[PDB]
Amino acid sequence: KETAAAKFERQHMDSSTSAASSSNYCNQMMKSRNLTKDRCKPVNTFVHESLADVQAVCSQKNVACKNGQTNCYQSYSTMSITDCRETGSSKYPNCAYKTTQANKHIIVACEGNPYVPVHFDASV
Ligand SMILES: [Pt+2]
Ligand SMILES: [Pt+2]
Repeated sequence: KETAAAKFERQHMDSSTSAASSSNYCNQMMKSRNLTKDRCKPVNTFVHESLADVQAVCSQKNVACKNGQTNCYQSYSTMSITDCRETGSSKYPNCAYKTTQANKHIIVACEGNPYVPVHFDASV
């Protein structure tokens, strides 16, 4: 089975580029990462940074997670993310997404050894 670490990389890591190429980015990436397969995943953030820079967040500012757990970390620096958000008119199997590009702090949940992102909590 896929590790929580490996699932975080499939869902949230796009080291290819450094930002959204067009506004078809989400429609292609949500597809290529198997996020439109069972259902249309409604909201998903891709981080356009190196694995090393996103994993280092786990040594940065310790914060509460949305669920009340305290294994969350806020990045000290802003990071290049694409927010992917299903349109109101999107219907499975033809999933449609709005692509928003931004530079923001990420909050991730970390666990295991090595201590690495397992959950994308939010961008701030
Ligand atoms: Pt800031
Ligand atoms: Pt988890």
